[PDB]
Amino acid sequence: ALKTDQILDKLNEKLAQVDRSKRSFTVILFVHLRQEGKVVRSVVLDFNDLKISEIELAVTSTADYPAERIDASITIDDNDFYLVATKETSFAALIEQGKVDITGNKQAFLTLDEKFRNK
Ligand SMILES: CCCCCCCCCCCCCCCC(=O)O
Repeated sequence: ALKTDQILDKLNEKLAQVDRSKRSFTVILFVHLRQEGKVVRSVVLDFNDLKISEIELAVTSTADYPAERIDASITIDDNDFYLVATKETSFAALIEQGKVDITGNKQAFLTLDEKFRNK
């Protein structure tokens, strides 16, 4: 039971609205969601297939997403992910505040900030 569960439907709605004909932002981002300091759920934001999917807890890579495929990963509090997803804060703001850990290409999350703004 994550706070993030409350916004997944709306995110899926936005994904469904994305134009399929001209794809340009196609990163794979791993998201490790924390509660009380521990990772309790992991999901992939797959901008190639335009889907969010739950993956094995805290895993580094999977059959579908081997290491060489993953563009970036973030470890982030459940509530903070919810705040970004509801446009109340941004990944850049969380980085400024030292609230998240990012590996791989950090600019993928900053570009996601920009692309999510008007969606
Ligand atoms: C902050 C979490 C957001 C999770 C992503 C779900 C919201 C959908 C936003 C779609 C933005 C990506 C648009 C890509 C279009 C393109 O390929 O040019």
